[PDB]
Amino acid sequence: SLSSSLKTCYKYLNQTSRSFAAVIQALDGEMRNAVCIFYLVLRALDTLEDDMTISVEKKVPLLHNFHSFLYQPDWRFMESKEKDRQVLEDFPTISLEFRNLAEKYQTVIADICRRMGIGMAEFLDKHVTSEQEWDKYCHYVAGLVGIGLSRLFSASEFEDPLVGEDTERANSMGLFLQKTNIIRDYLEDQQGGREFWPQEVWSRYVKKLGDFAKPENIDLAVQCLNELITNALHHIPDVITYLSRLRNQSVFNLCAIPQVMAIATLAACYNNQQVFKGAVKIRKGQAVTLMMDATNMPAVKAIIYQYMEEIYHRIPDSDPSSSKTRQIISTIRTQ
Ligand SMILES: CC(C)=CCC/C(C)=C/CC/C(C)=C/[C@@H]1[C@@H](COP(=O)(O)OP(=O)(O)O)[C@]1(C)CC/C=C(\C)CCC=C(C)C
Ligand SMILES: [Mg+2]
Repeated sequence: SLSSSLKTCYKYLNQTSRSFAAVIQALDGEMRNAVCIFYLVLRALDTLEDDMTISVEKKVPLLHNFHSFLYQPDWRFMESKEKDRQVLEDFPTISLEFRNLAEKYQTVIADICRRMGIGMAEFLDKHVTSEQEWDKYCHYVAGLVGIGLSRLFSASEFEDPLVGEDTERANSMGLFLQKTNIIRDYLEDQQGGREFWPQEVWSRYVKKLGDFAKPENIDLAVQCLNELITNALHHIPDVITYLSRLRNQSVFNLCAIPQVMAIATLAACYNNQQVFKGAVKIRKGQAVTLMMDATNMPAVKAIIYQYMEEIYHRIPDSDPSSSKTRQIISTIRTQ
């Protein structure tokens, strides 16, 4: 029943997505293929953005015109050294199945691809300075994914136009997972020469971001860690609002599960010295387990509050963000 090229696409999905493979495949009807392809295209775009062997000069055009390659049946890329390179090397298969989608899905995917590429290109020439610039970077690489996902949910008509139209809530959905991964991946990123923590934040603690890796700076490092976590917690009211509107079970599970996995990650990272020594880059099993039964808003809220409580009771009174952290948590609780 499934074509060869589509089986391959779902193959690539399972190979490359630790976080989304199962939920994508459980999607109802015409959403499944559309979101699968959306994933694969963005994975290909990211595989380009992240490859450091590709010079800025060559990368810029690639990121700018990546959206147009979807409509070039022959287009592939063979120069990648990245682990996920096969999506670029077999891009024609992916772009084939992309062109097999209804126009309404293609237009969304292409638009998000164009916008993301322009954004990723813009950050090749700069660091993340301010918190606003942090939000801007996250918007380009993650915010727009939630915005695109939401426009696909609306286009399909399983969800109301509001889901696709409330771009702020969809953006926050994207921002929360991306801040979470950035916070969690400090060391891995430092060791690979990538820096994502906003300078205006860490510069109040140390002179170079890599200094958080020095044992003598652990206490300052954890302070900065708690400040950034606290900034990310601010997206949770919006996540609640967004998850509260979803009508379709499959869509609700797709959106809810990664948000809750991220919340468990943050709680595991709060005031945790070990962030600076490596990574819990494996889903929290307590969270996976709780989410098996959490198919509705009141169950998801209960899990959120529980994790928020876990952070709340561990806040040091001496930590300089201690007030803000308690404050956002209290807001979440009453949303
Ligand atoms: C289309 C689809 C699901 C995904 C496409 C994702 C791709 C490839 C984007 C290209 C840039 C990248 C890479 C961004 C980072 C993803 C890493 O997750 P992760 O856990 O590391 O995966 P795994 O661990 O399995 O390797 C990220 C954090 C953004 C996820 C933002 C979402 C999902 C919007 C939520 C909003 C609503 C639900 C409104
Ligand atoms: Mg990237």
